Amino acid sequence: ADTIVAVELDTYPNTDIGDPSYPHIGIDIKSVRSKKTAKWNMQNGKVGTAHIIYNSVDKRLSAVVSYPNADSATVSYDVDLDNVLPEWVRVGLSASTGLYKETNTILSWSFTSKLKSNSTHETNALHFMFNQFSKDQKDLILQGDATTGTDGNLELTRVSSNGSPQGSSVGRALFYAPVHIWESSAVVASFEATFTFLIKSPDSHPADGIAFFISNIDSSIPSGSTGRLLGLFPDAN
Amino acid sequence: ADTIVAVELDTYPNTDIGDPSYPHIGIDIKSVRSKKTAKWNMQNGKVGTAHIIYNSVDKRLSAVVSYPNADSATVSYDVDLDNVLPEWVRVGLSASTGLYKETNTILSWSFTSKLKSNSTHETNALHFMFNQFSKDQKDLILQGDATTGTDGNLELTRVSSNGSPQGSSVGRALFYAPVHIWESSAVVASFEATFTFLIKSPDSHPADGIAFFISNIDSSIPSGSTGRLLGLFPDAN
Amino acid sequence: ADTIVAVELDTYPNTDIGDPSYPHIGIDIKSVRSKKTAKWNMQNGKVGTAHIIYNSVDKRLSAVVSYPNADSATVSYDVDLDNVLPEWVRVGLSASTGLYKETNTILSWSFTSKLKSNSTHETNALHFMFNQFSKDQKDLILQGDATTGTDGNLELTRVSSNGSPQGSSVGRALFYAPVHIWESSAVVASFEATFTFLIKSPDSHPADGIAFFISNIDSSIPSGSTGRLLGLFPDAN
Amino acid sequence: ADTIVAVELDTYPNTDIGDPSYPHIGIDIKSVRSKKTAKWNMQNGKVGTAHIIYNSVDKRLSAVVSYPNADSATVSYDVDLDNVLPEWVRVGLSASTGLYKETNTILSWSFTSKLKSNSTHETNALHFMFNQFSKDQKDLILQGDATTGTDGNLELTRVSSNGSPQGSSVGRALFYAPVHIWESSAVVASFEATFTFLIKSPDSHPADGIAFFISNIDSSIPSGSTGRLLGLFPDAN
Ligand SMILES: O=C(NCCOCCO[C@H]1O[C@H](CO)[C@@H](O)[C@H](O)[C@@H]1O)c1ccc2cc(C(=O)NCCOCCO[C@H]3O[C@H](CO)[C@@H](O)[C@H](O)[C@@H]3O)ccc2c1
Ligand SMILES: O=C(NCCOCCO[C@H]1O[C@H](CO)[C@@H](O)[C@H](O)[C@@H]1O)c1ccc2cc(C(=O)NCCOCCO[C@H]3O[C@H](CO)[C@@H](O)[C@H](O)[C@@H]3O)ccc2c1
Ligand SMILES: [Ca+2]
Ligand SMILES: [Ca+2]
Ligand SMILES: [Ca+2]
Ligand SMILES: [Ca+2]
Ligand SMILES: [Mn+2]
Ligand SMILES: [Mn+2]
Ligand SMILES: [Mn+2]
Ligand SMILES: [Mn+2]
Repeated sequence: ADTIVAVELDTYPNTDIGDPSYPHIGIDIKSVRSKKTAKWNMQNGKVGTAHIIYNSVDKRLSAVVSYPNADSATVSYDVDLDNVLPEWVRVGLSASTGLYKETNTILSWSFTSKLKSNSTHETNALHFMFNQFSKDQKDLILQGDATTGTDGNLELTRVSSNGSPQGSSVGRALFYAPVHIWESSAVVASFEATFTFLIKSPDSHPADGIAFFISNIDSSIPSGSTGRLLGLFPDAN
Repeated sequence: ADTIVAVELDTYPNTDIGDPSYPHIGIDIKSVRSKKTAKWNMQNGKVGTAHIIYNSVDKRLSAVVSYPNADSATVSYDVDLDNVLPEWVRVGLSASTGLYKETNTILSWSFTSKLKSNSTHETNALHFMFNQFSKDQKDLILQGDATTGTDGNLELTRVSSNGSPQGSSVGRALFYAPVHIWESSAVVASFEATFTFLIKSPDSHPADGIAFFISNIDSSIPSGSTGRLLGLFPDAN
Repeated sequence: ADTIVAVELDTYPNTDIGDPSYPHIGIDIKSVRSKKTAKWNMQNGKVGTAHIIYNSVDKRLSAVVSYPNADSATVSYDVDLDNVLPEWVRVGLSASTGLYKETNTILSWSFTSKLKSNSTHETNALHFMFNQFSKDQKDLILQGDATTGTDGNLELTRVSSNGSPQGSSVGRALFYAPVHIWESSAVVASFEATFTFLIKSPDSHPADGIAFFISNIDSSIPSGSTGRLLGLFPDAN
Repeated sequence: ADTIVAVELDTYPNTDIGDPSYPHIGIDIKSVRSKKTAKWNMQNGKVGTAHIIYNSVDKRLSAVVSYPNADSATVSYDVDLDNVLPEWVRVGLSASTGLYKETNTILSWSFTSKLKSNSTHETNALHFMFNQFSKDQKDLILQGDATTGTDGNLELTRVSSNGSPQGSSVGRALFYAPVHIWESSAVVASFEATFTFLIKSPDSHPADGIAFFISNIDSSIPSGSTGRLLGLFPDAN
């Protein structure tokens, strides 16, 4: 079972597995059962922005989801990630549908990672920025139902040629090169991630949501992770 | 009286205005009596590094000070800076000697500040980086005994023509352009500061220390703020 | 008499002082009579982008100006900027109007400058990024008829409350920190400027243009620099 | 047959395959026989810096190799890289030795790559920065005899425990993630590469040198490409 850390943009209350009774944003440390949640005020058919930050000094993982001309939703969590995560990781975006469904459109994705070591005090860094996605994007690893190059976007779950999101779909996109997310001889370690998304649904209810996640480098869609497990966890422990 | 927010490197305990028994780092909100400190084994003659960070999600001002191959010293304080600092500020570095003295050399200084708007979801940013200082650096404002150009460094307090530190000396360097440090309608504000330093003294007691600070744009050194007031404060309140 | 280097977006042919017969972009070294130009098919009412670049290796000033889904205009001139500009300078944007007029609206501006020094092989950098301009922009120096804050933009030339641009107007925005644009002992030096704009006009010929420029720190609008002079040159030599 | 673009730092003059009679830098478009060279006063045992730049507005590839307090050496070549390179590429460092030998040490490596597209005017970017290389650098592909970890440096070719260099050696380090180096529909595209090296010989003759290169993503060391072929080319046509 793969080590997962994720910030989930959960659009579907799964009350049987501990979801609060409203669309919410969550911090998931090795479980779909969030460690901290926050009411999120989703706008169907509106482009939204997500922003995740962590730094090894506060050892706190914050995320803020926001639409133009509306309030934030924030959710933070004290967590020492070098006790959770392997030293090297891949980071990625994940998304799923179930009985109910939604477009899981990714529009822009950026990410920054820094290690400021304790031996030499000289920093290592990684930075990537996707504002559009071509049809044959080679620094991305696509898993399951994800496809790029439709209107310059990254489409995480399926969309028909008639634009209608499909059900029982899971897709992920991972950045191709692994990231050095912590190291014992490091004074300060920090990362930032940002993406913009468009969730649109013809149903009265949209599901299930998008997640930003960090994981061991060889992670893949777990068996049966469609629907409420967001392509992230095999089960619901 | 200016509005100072500062992170002090205090190499001399003034136990009588409230410093602890050992040389320390601390966070100063509008008063030289640190709202929070931590002990800091200053290595005399030796190049150290200060990293300061703050972000509007956490509203936590944090700082790490470290030497190569030595445990670091860290200190953090939760403070809503937008109720303390004017909306625009200037950032700078400051130092002072009293009876006991030390060289207060700055070898490199860098700073990043960012504001993402909630109306437009677009970013304003400022970044500057000094890895060597020149004789007539026009983006710095030097106050008091601060000079630049000596071996390409920034000497905060005064040195002699025979490399000797001097007492009763005080000096400051401000980044010339003003800085937009919080905006009522921003979703996330964050800033980051880094400098390196060599403090050297022939004495057995070096004093007083070095501070990164943030102030109102028009700030000047207060009268007789040498010594234990670090060129920041008019008094010990 | 100021020293001006500029990249000009020239909406209005003034053939009697050397402009070509059509709208154009040009490099200007200490003269309004461009050393080099290209045909610019300016699009009334559309947002466009300009990208300017220079580096000490190749000592060549190049600009690209285009609109979405339109071909670009580029223009290039070999110039050793350190036999032209003072070692410290200020960067800015400028626009004028004359008998004919246009909106000279600035939606974004970013600038980046780097000095890798021969003595140490370590780098000084300045970077600033504007994506909205507040009503009180303290890191901008506003000159002439220039204003920030209306809809988050910088309006370089006078715009009435009804939104119509006026004739007989000149306006300049400069960044507040002077910029170390060259050093005799730097292995490599480079700078990069980008801005987005909106020239909308009611007149069947709009006038006069926008310009990015670099000048000595204290530069101010020359006398009678409206119209074809573009707020940069006192006369047309 | 791999496609190769390389800036080479050639320490051993092979006058039989077109090398000049003197240690030199050169620019290699698909051939070990440089398209353009420049005398380079190698400095045995000291740390040097190499800065490479290319942009699509000017289709000129440039490098500067210099030491602390010496004259730079620069070489440049007009070349439209998108007639020579596939759109996606991997970037890397290479070194080799023949009969005569040298330590081919890399102490730092940074690379920046930027793509602004014409359909949207919205930018994609990659940046990575190695100031120290660890025992298991997961974002690096090590080929031949390249190892990381010793002194925090990257050794492209075999060094014994003594520090003694080892003949008939070749090694390459490539960045893990593939890089979008051009795109037919981008307004402006550019990349930057920087690294610091130490070339220490016991012989009076060092050989053969270090190279920054860009190749097809699946590139591997050509057979028998030690010596003058630097790890890049199969034969010396
Ligand atoms: O005791 C103090 N101050 C005492 C106050 O109570 C204790 C607080 O001590 C300090 O201790 C800490 C700093 O060390 C701080 O935490 C405190 O705030 C405080 O400032 C005190 C304060 C300032 C001083 C400044 C100098 C100075 O200008 N530096 C150069 C070295 O000495 C001067 C030589 O120049 C001339 O000097 C004399 C002229 O008169 C002649 O004899 C000499 O031949 C010569 O021509 C020297 C001694 C000082 C002593
Ligand atoms: O049709 C066109 N558009 C171009 C398309 O090409 C058409 C080719 O054919 C033209 O010319 C042909 C032959 O001549 C005719 O047959 C055609 O019918 C047509 O007119 C066209 C475009 C530009 C023109 C510029 C002038 C011109 O003389 N320009 C400068 C004169 O001064 C104006 C006031 O000056 C004041 O205000 C200016 C503007 O605010 C400031 O800069 C000044 O500093 C000052 O404050 C005149 C006619 C133009 C006609
Ligand atoms: Ca759910
Ligand atoms: Ca003190
Ligand atoms: Ca004109
Ligand atoms: Ca050779
Ligand atoms: Mn949930
Ligand atoms: Mn103190
Ligand atoms: Mn012109
Ligand atoms: Mn050669």
